[PDB]
Amino acid sequence: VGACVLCNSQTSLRCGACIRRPFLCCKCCYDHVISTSHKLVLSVNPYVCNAPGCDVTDVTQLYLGGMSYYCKSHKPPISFPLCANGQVFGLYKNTCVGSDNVTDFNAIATCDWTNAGDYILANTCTERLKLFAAETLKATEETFKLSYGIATVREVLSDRELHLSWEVGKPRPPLNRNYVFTGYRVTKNSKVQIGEYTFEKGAVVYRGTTTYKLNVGDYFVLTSHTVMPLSAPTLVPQEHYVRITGLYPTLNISDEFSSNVANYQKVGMQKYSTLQGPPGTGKSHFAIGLALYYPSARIVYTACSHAAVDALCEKALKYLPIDKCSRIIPAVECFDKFKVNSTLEQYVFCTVNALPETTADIVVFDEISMATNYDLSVVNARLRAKHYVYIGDPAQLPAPRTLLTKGTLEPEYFNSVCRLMKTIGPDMFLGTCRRCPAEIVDTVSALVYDNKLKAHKDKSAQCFKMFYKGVITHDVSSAINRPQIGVVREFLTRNPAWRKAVFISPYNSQNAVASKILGLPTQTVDSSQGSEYDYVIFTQTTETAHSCNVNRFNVAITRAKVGILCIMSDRDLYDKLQFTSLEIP
Ligand SMILES: CC(=O)Nc1ccc(F)c(C(=O)O)c1
Ligand SMILES: [Zn+2]
Ligand SMILES: [Zn+2]
Ligand SMILES: [Zn+2]
Repeated sequence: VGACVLCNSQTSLRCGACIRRPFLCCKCCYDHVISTSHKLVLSVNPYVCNAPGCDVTDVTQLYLGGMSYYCKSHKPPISFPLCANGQVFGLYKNTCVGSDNVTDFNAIATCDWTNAGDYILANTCTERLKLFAAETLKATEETFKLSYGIATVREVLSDRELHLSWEVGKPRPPLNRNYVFTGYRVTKNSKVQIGEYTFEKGAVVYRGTTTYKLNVGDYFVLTSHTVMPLSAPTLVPQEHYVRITGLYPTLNISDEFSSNVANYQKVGMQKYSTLQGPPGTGKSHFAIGLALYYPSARIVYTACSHAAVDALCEKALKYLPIDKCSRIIPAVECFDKFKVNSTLEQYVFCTVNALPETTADIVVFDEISMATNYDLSVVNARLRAKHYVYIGDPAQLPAPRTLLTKGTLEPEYFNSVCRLMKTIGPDMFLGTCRRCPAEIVDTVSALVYDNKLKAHKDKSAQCFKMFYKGVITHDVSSAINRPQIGVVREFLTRNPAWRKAVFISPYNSQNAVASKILGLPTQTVDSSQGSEYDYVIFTQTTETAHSCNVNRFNVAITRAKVGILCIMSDRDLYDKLQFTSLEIP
């Protein structure tokens, strides 16, 4: 028994064909089964023919006879159809409201999540269907991971370099960072974990979490997880106040946090607030300063990634008493300078998935662009807070959507928070970039920030762009542009100072070839998010949707403190770069 995900009406029915088995009311179950392929219905029991070796499961071909379910062919003379009167038969028949249209629910229930349109719907439907969609998508993502073949160590060539044998009649996952494996040793009658791993083309390179002397018949699978049901909204109902509520402003604050005093007061005067922090504008400084402005406030700092949490930890360690901080860790190497798993500590740093059920004066949820609606709901379920602050940048990268192949995901569809920030605007904006030369700031100010982002630094004059398509080769899941690397090679010979540069591209394969040819450290745009370097060399590699995506371009060029070389495939983004043009040697 439970609540219908369309009406809320009490019900004894779940759709057995839906992967999350959502409770549907007599009417909503009916409208769902007759307008889709979903015909298996579950109650206290499953609506299936309780006849011996009858296969009939379709509820519309089934009848209650006695206290058992039968099809047409096996039913007793005294029976009634389970599925008639615009209703499916279960408890609480007399309390059932229905809906005008069941169309959004059916689309969520039946879509394969390969098209942007599925995520648009998941983010504009009713709040109750946002949760259904978020569960459904996530269960679908975890199942897609099982669809991948096992990789088995066929030969150890060296340290860090292997030969894999792949399970026949199942696809191989992409060999990039967005696919994290887990090793396993063959035991008497079982298997035991041996740390997570990632692979890249060579033979394959592997950069595992822990170190080992792994040997033949050792195997690797992407760890999939049980997805729990969601209950809490993606956002609590908003409230505006006429005074700061449940918080006590400090009387003395350092001129280090004085720029955020108005913002800090705004946090205290509504239930939740959104802070758009562009690259290098002081998001973690904001987040910790909030503790100093409200010194008695119990604050839970959360984010999706251990790295995002640890960065809040590093910033805390420098401003907050260490004995008032705790890092929550469940039973990967993260931040180890705070007492571990002390929930009742004033300052709690903890990833979304490991959050305890607790209260707080303020919840700071950082790197919000990377959050899914699933994450947003979990936080609301675990943390009852007086104030929620959502910090991030809808102009930066979202969580990879492993299943999305067709269409682009616009930032207003990344999650409910980014939706608000893109529709009504952010509550608070960090308007001054301290990281980047003015050429980069000016470029992205106009590209994605509506000319509201201001440079601290002057022009560097070390910001260059070259228009060069070169030559694109494709391997199994990546792109390579050797001539764009050649242009970088010739540039470096005439500009040896740039040998301190980081190499960035939209493709792991481009990066692997650049690494060998240039010896620069490499990053994907996606892995560079949150990092900064003095000098950046960027090869666009292709002009795909992937490589021209404005959020990815934005992250790519805002990594640079001093200089950047952009080797561009795309005339559009080339013409938007406010950088000195260089001809081709
Ligand atoms: C058949 C197969 O995929 N194997 C396998 C082994 C260990 C695991 F832990 C997982 C897993 O986490 O899904 C999967
Ligand atoms: Zn269904
Ligand atoms: Zn209903
Ligand atoms: Zn039957």
